[PDB]
Amino acid sequence: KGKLPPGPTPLPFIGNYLQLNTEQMYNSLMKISERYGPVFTIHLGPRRVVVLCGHDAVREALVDQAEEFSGRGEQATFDWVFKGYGVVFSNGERAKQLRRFSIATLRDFGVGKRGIEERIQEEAGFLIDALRGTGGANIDPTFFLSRTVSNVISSIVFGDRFDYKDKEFLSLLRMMLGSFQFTSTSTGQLYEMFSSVMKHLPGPQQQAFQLLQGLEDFIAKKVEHNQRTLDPNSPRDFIDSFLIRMQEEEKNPNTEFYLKNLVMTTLNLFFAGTETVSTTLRYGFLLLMKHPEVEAKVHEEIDRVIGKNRQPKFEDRAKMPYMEAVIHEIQRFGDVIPMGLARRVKKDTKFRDFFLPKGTEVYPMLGSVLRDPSFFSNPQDFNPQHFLNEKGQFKKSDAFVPFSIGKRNCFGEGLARMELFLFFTTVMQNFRLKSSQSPKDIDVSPKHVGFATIPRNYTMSFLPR
Ligand code: HEM
Ligand SMILES: CCOc1ccc(NC(C)=O)cc1
Repeated sequence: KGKLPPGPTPLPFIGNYLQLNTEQMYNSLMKISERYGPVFTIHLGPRRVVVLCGHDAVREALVDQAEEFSGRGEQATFDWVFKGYGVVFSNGERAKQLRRFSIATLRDFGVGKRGIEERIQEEAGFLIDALRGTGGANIDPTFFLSRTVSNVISSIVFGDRFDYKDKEFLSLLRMMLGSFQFTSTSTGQLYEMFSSVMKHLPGPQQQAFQLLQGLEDFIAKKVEHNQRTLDPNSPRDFIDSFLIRMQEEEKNPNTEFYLKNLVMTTLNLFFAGTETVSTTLRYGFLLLMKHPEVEAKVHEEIDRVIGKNRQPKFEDRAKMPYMEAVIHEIQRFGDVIPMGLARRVKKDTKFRDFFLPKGTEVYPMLGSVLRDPSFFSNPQDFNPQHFLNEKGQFKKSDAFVPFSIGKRNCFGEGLARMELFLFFTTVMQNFRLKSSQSPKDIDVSPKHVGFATIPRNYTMSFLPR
């Protein structure tokens, strides 16, 4: 045919807005999928987007045609601050340069290595201490968990951890959580469509912008302090590395290594390295209270493989298939980034006898892969067995795509995996969880779904084992 994928008919400017619910974007698009197939075109206001549903559609595009689908599309709320600068929301040579440098700098600062392992273990101990200080009292885990995750990437980017009592530290975390939650609301989803008007209008979007601006002002501040203390022979952190790279590139008029990219790349890492893991942890713990028998089984393995005295280390995962299945199932159930992060085609693309013009936006529906009925027996349930064979051994899935796949996939994946393993395991080793509520009545359905999947507010207690 050589045509754009089929889809419902758009109206000028508003696009397919009347055919969609902004409170439930994922459900809206999946419903439209039922009629037009797993590869269809939608109009998010003025934005023309090809939607890829289910495993085969997403993998075929994003891996089998990796280079063709490896452009970055928009996220309107985040583009408000980044403006195409920094590593995440950027394109071509910019994205290429920053991605290469960031991957390399994270390694030099210990990621994938012993150095960051020791850093995560130290921070996990500070979490345990904090959770003991609650004295088994009913509490909101939110910022306890976010504090601990954040201090890991903070270590890499700013040179050291924040004090848990730093009021500015909690301030930044509130900005992150707030901006994130916004993008998952119906207004955040409306904004994805009508940002041309809405960025200039009053509303909840303006407050979202203010939190993002806060985060920007704080990085800009940390950079200035690093510049006026810089030893160009001994970098303390990501910032100093980037500042040093900037010096070496000072006579290259076409460099990507300028101040704005430094500020934005550093914001990307601080944000990405905090909020997704945090959210996964919070959702994980509530999932576990809803399924206390899963927790029982987690406990059996921890006590057997690790025992009571030593701290979990990363290699313990090799001997711990049940824990590996549990964390996999949390990432699968939680589905933190349900519609991925928008890609776009780099040049004129043929895909499944559709034609996709250059610059075409693409929604890889990661949530529809994580729930694909061809890969999971009961996609709607929480069930570690999804990731286990008959002998109780860990079973990988091609449908396991929470970090996405292809050329612009998550490069924090390894860090994220190390953190989820060590934080989950050290908490579970030290505490049993208690809900303020009866396991029968715990609501594990999402509070919001949009750009992210946000779980419902809850309190709990950590009782010593
Ligand atoms: C459970 C935790 C995490 C999840 C579920 C997650 C998910 C994702 C997803 C879905 C993308 C979009 C990739 C694509 O376009 O296909 C992404 C990109 C990205 N993530 Fe993660 N992430 C997690 C943790 C992290 C961490 C810890 C970092 C810290 C460095 C990080 C940094 C990034 C960056 C810099 C990108 C953009 C890469 C690019 O555009 O080339 N993420 N992540
Ligand atoms: C889709 C990848 O996950 C992310 C990555 C970055 C961000 N936010 C910022 C400000 O970088 C939010 C979510």
